[PDB]
Amino acid sequence: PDHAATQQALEAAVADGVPGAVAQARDGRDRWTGTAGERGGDDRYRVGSITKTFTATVLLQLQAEGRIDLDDPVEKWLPGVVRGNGHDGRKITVRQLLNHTSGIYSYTEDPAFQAKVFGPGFLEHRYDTWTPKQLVAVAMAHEPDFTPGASWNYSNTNFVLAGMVIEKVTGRPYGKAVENRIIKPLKLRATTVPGTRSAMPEPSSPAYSKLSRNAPVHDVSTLNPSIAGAAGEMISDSRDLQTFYRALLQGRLLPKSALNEMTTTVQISPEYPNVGYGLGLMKDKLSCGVEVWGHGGGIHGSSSLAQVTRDGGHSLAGNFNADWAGDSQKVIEAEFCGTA
Ligand SMILES: NCCCCCCCCN
Repeated sequence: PDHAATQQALEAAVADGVPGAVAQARDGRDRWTGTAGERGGDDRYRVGSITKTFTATVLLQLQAEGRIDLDDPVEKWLPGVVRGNGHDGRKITVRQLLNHTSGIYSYTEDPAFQAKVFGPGFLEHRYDTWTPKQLVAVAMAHEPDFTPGASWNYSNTNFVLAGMVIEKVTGRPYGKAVENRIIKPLKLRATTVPGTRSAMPEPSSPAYSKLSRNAPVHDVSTLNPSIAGAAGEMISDSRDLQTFYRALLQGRLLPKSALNEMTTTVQISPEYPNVGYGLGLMKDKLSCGVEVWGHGGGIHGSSSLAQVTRDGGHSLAGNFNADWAGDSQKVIEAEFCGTA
């Protein structure tokens, strides 16, 4: 089949300090599985921010069903929720949540939240339950980053709000929509929306973090994923992630107009003009000119990647179980461009 450069890139991650690296890929046809260090090829892992693509897909389906217009103000769906210290849901649309042009303060940057969740306080608070409204409240103490539409900044609050919109439209928790609209129809048997459940399914390797930037390493495998919810709670493997992104870019989950909206991107950096962020989905043009679509994931002890070409024909997904080491871009370049 032929994935030697990608195997090499997994080995480089492990040399950089990742205890165990895994990836799978499928170039046209014929799925390849690779591991380096201490890792299993079918390992399940916390996909972090990749969850956002699932959340966006549901909202695009709901729009296609005529149940919501993504250019609706957030206030229409979540009255009074986005109002704090300059935040104004009357002036922010659901679309602007999904492409991070809302300007809404990212709750994961709140200093008290960071002390509880991202530093050594994690050891005390890792199993605490955070409601979506509690996460939004954390953000609403603060001023927005910018006026709606004026810039771009990645904000986890945007996708917690998006989950809340899904719940308002459907009358059920957003996870049920992900399950019924995506996981079940695509037969994603290794993919779950754990809610507040902290355990990891099998097979899995441990997940490791320094909770810091010398510092000790912690086994962070178990945690209450409500810190992320619709912005990052899902668990999957490297096979299911490919199945999902291939189906998505192939148009199997969305009509043409909806996928077109999803792939309408904002330039997120002047220095990287070919990197764009659409609706819970990113594009990048690699060194060899191949354009990939997908999303990265970060959560405790878990750095995830998932990418596909635009027609969904060539896919890759994988994971590092250290959050302080390993270059995920090297794996992407190796797979799509053969870059050593
Ligand atoms: N410092 C605590 C855990 C870090 C949060 C996720 C980081 C993922 C980066 N790959």
